[PDB]
Amino acid sequence: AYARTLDRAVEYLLSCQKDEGYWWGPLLSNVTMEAEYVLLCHILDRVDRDRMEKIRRYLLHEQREDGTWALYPGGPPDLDTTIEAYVALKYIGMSRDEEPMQKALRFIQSQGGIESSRVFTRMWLALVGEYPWEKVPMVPPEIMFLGKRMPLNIYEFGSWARATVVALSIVMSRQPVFPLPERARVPELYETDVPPRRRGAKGGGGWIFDALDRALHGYQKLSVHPFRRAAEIRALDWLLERQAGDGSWGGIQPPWFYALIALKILDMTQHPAFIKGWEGLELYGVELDYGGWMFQASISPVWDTGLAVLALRAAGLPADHDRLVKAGEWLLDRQITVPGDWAVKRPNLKPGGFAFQFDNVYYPDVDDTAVVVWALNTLRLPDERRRRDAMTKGFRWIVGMQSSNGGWGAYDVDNTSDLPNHIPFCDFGEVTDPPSEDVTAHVLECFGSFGYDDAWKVIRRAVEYLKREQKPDGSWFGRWGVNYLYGTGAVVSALKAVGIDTREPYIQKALDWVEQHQNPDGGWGEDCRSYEDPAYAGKGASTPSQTAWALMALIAGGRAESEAARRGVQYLVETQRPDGGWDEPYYTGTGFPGDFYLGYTMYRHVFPTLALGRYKQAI
Ligand SMILES: CCCCCCCCCCCC[N+](C)(C)[O-]
Repeated sequence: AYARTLDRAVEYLLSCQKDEGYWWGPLLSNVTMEAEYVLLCHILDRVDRDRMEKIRRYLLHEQREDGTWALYPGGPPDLDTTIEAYVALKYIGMSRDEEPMQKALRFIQSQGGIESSRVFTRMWLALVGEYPWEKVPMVPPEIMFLGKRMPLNIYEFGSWARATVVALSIVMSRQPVFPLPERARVPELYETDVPPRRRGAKGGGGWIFDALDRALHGYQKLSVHPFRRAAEIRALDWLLERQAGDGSWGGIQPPWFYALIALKILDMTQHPAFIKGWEGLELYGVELDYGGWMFQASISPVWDTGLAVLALRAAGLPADHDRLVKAGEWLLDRQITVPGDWAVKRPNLKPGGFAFQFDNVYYPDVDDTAVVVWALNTLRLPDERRRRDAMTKGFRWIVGMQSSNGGWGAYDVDNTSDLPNHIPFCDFGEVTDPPSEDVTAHVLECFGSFGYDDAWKVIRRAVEYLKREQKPDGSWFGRWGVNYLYGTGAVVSALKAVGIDTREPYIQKALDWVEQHQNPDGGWGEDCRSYEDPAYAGKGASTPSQTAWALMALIAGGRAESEAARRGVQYLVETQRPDGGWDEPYYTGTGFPGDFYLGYTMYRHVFPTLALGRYKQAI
């Protein structure tokens, strides 16, 4: 039955591979990327009219009938996202009169106007002189002076947040303004009768920081500030030292964008870092077939390549397949062999991790590494001297990254500080990088592929962590992939890989939860709403990737013979395209739970292939 489905699936993945031997599907997010880009270009005084047009097209192609934009397809209207899209559009040429503009405006005013938007949106607007700097939370460059064990120091923030803070402290230290032309002003974002509903920190705000902020703004207006210029240079140096090979900062847009702004302010437009930073941007841009242009919040080549191999190997391809060889070779060259910000917690730990993007040496993440090491373990390459060596290096790196509670985070060890989640400034997404279930689940299966079982103390502690984290209904939270279906699928398959008896009470409870959520069509869906409302747990339209995850949960749980499993396969077989791939108009990717979602273009193809391959071998 599934046989032809597999063959087509396989020949399809092979056609998507590059000549260098890697897979690289685009990463889908939301309109703010390009809205802020537009804004960025204004500040930098480097506007390409042609580029603006392709962006104008994209913003419109993305706006829904109601005149709004969401964080994910099919999601509720987002104020922040809509406000920025509105401004970019107005800067481009659109007059407030036009249909798209009007409908947007209405929504914006009904939500409390500009005063109801997040700090970032207000800040971006402040940068262009459309909102008082004094009403934006201050981040002083002096934060650069706080030491390693001292509270609130930069190393208490998650990777993503860390660079963003440093870069922003320079910007806020100067409170610059790049006035929009009179034609692009947007005072209309203020015209509202609705009281502005303000959003606090990610977990409540203390009146102290509230007081502190006012003090900071007052200190900002003093004629002199000692050691200020010193802290600025500290921040500048920090950024100079940590720039990525592609010119970006962290391989993600926020810090990159702010860093570029920071250098502009400091007359460093003729400086090497700025140049590479600016020109490096193109690599992240994507030309859309309909005449549009989009910007990637980040890029997933290493991730995509890692999974594709696993999928293709599970599909049935041999370890020595000339194509997979091309991939394993590439992967090896991608291994980081120098210390990064994680070394601040592990100075004696020898580097050997892997990063998400092409060249991001200071920020390898466990999730990538765990997958890449595992994937490498399946292959049979010419120089197994370098293969065994690379695996060994990666393996020990992962082990050394384990956190206190027995689980793994993404970038740092024990980035569990609670303090940062209370600051006024932090009202958008995760600020710390604490351990998560999924990453731990992947790390576990990685070890498992090597033969290590429950006997090993490392793995034992890990399992203890998972068991304690299991939800009441026997499900597992999906941190990076779209919820419970993702989390559960990841964990269960891992438990099986480390010699755990799937017969267990808690493991069976997980499998039941899975079956009890299957859709009529025989597939599995989970809307991104499962982050806000618990009623949406494992509830949504069926998607190839999610169906496949839940399917893995069953295959690993010894339930491949189940009825549930049979309809699952059928779904994929039926919904598959003639070319070999699957469609997926929904996001099954998670950046920040509740605030930022992702569309991993490859998921819809890779997972079903992996899931299917695993099913065939289960016979
Ligand atoms: C707010 C936009 C910044 C992008 C959010 C970061 C996306 C990169 C995430 C790296 C983690 C990916 N993964 C699967 C390996 O865990």
